[PDB]
Amino acid sequence: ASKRALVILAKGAEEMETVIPVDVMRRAGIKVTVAGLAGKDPVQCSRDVVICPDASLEDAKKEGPYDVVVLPGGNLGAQNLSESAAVKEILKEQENRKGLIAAICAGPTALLAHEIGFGSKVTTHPLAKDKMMNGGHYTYSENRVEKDGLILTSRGPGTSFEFALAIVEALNGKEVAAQVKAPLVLK
Amino acid sequence: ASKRALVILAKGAEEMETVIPVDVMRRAGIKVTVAGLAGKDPVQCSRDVVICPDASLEDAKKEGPYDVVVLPGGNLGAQNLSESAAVKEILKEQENRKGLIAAICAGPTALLAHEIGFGSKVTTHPLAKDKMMNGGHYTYSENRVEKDGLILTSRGPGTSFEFALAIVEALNGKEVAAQVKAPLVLK
Ligand SMILES: *[C@@]1(=O)C(=O)[N]C2=[C][C]=C(F)[C]=C21
Ligand SMILES: *[C@@]1(=O)C(=O)[N]C2=[C][C]=C(F)[C]=C21
Ligand SMILES: [Cl-]
Ligand SMILES: [Cl-]
Repeated sequence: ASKRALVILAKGAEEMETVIPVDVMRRAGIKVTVAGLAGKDPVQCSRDVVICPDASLEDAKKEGPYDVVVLPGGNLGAQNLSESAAVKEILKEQENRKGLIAAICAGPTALLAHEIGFGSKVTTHPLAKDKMMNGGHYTYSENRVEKDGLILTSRGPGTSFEFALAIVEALNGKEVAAQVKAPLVLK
Repeated sequence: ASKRALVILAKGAEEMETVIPVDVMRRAGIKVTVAGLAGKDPVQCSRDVVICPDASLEDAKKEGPYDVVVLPGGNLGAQNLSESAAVKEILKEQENRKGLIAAICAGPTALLAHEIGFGSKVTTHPLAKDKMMNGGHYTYSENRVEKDGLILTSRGPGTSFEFALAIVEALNGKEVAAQVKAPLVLK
């Protein structure tokens, strides 16, 4: 059976961090749902790219659970994710069922806000480190991608391919990730 | 005065190759217009990401000329660009005025279709090489980014940051490109 990914898309999301994982996971045969935090309407990303979500988060949640829940970064996107009671519920449920949670750039700060995965080794964008580390509830890493069990984090737009391929490897295995990677012309 | 970029967005465009240059150029202070080939309506990219263009191409052309015209790849996107008389007119005008033209992945095959920049050194996605080289009207390169004068080409999703940063360097200089690059966490 095909794996299923939920990508939570908030106003101010970093569009590169949103699109690269969506595209790469689709390349891997994953069924991806781009879910609008605010509802069904188009979303103005951080650099003004406008993306039309597949569904509202409200609707997508009804089709859960998912093999991965993906949180893009962007400071303002991550803040909106961190402030959301709906996101809290989704992540809590995912963690409780031992499902993968993947977050990039400022995205991992929503894990802090929602008390997810405390004790995990994590990375973030360098500028989000102090926020993520407030309280010392995680151990910090400078690895471009960090996978500690079912908490998978990464650093920025420039680590988005690596992040996406790590998700693919976690869900579909090393060989599928390598097959997906080759046509992309990555260094 | 701020530089201005026209990004031509067709059905079947590769969304990563569209979003990465838009975002990165905006980070560089470039005024970017995401112009819908087909009109003003949202565009279904190659991996089903839906992007809402800033304007129709018809409308954006009225606000020309631009310091760069950018052609994303995606096989089907590039085919739509190659078949467009409106694209032909834009590229011909750009070339005639010694304005930069930038194309990635299968995107450079639209330069062939529209007889642009013959004699230039170019690259493409490896799978688009034979198409681009039909007639021997260009010289082929395996460089991740190739800039031959005012024709700037690149290879794939995984070269999109390098492509975008080369555009930024061409328009705004080396120091701006380096400043834009650092926060991205590129390898
Ligand atoms: C990232 O997307 C984010 O969440 N925070 C941040 C800062 C700088 C940057 F270049 C990207 C990002
Ligand atoms: C690219 O975006 C395109 O235009 N052609 C092609 C083939 C394979 C790939 F992975 C990307 C692209
Ligand atoms: Cl941001
Ligand atoms: Cl394609």
